[PDB]
Amino acid sequence: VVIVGKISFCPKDVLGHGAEGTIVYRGMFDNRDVAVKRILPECFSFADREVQLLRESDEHPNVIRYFCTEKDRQFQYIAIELCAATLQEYVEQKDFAHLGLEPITLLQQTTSGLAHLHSLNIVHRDLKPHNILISMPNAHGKIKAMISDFGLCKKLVPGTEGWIAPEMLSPTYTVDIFSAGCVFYYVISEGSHPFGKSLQRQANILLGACSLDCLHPEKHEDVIARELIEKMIAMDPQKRPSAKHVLKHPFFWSLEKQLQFFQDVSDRIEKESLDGPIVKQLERGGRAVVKMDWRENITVPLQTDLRKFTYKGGSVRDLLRAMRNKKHHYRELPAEVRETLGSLPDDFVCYFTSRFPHLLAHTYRAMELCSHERLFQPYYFHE
Ligand SMILES: Nc1ncnc2c1ncn2[C@@H]1O[C@H](COP(=O)(O)OP(=O)(O)O)[C@@H](O)[C@H]1O
Ligand SMILES: [Mg+2]
Repeated sequence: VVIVGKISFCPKDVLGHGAEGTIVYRGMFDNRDVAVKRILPECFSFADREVQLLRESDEHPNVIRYFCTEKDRQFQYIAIELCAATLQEYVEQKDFAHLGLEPITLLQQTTSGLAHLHSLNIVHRDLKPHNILISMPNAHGKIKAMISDFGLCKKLVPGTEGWIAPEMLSPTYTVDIFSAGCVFYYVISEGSHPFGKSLQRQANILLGACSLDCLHPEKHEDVIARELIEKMIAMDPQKRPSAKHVLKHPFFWSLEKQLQFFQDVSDRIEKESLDGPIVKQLERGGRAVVKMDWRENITVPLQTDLRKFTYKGGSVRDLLRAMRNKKHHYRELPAEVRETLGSLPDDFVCYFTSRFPHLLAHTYRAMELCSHERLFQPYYFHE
């Protein structure tokens, strides 16, 4: 039972082995079970200024706490919040086993805690499933996720092979957005990686061989995620969105927010002269996005109801107008129409996004021109 004041741990409790002889044990900092990580000061150097700066500010729940740091002759000891497992176990675990923590909100917690570091000009520099940790259930048993191992520098490239941004091997906050983008695909894909093989993933990162198979081209849910992930893992770091940019993405929106975006967009475009820059950018994509005539791809009850009062059919703007029209007037529509559409907001928005998978992603990119406006502030980062 080793004791280095104030930290207390016992061997044979080892939670896991790290890199460069790093070992983590189950131990107790004060009255409370903690995870004690033993590192070799010749290998890893602990950053005291970064840990202190984080401790002196408001603590983010999705960033892990470093309780104490103690040194003995041979080693350097660090105490961190004892956790149940890592993100790998979460992904490998069965869907029912997640204990109420959903994958999207998990990625949100990760990205939020990552933005909290970046707000302090702290770059994690190693981000990966093992450094994303799953908390132990609290009381009632709710669990969160916490990014961990930040503020550890390898003495003489930082990070773990396969999660390292290409420019580091070829640092600012965009290194973490790259690793996050790989983690994002890892969680969604249920274990797959943007670069498939473990041995050649880092090699593929350097030459940009990334491939996303698990995201279907025809599925709205997957098209939204695809557009977000590919920007994060983009080879050119200046094209990668910030942490707060990611949190505003449609990937994190609820269904009513998705429908609310479609409504708020239609009102702005109303209100826009055709050939104008906003409407021209919106109508650029499709054509294909709207599936030629969209009136052909919607159920017959809606087709007939639309015969009353002229919709283009090759226009995304007209399609957005029709969706806003049926939502505001939903109570007025015949029970045949309301049956094939609602309930609202959920089954209603899914009616259009399922039939037009690129509609939300397409509309979102075209409408970035309004990102600065006060009405679209919920949908975009105003900077
Ligand atoms: N706070 C913690 N609570 C429980 N287990 C942990 C904690 N931190 C790390 N571990 C375990 O230690 C192992 C290695 O950790 P670490 O030394 O950070 O190397 P790695 O980069 O592989 O995570 C992981 O597989 C993980 O299961
Ligand atoms: Mg770790």
